[PDB]
Amino acid sequence: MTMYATLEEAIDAAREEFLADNPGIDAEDANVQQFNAQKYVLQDGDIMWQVEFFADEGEEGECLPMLSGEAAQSVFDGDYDEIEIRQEWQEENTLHEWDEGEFQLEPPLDTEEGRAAADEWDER
Repeated sequence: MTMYATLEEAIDAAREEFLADNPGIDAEDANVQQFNAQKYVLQDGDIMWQVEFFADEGEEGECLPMLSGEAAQSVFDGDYDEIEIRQEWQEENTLHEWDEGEFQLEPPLDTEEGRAAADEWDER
């Protein structure tokens, strides 16, 4: 539940913020091969999402594991086709569209809405 600006944004921001804390951790020093992304928001979809990386391909990120290897590392570098990954981006960790109470769905929209302490829908 770390909302960024947009789908196109978070990928560039995640690589950027990481380097912002420690420059050179890309293929220069660490083998950061991973593509991790997750986003939880209510029905409106609020086009944003979270992106994460780790430095050993095959480890675990708290997101949707898509790419692993030098291609995911180039994602850390910033050399990636967002037009490719976004247009075939998987709704697996993308957000959920509720109903008007007509259908029963998972716990609250994100987690600040209680998390297993409420049943919030989107009636609109």
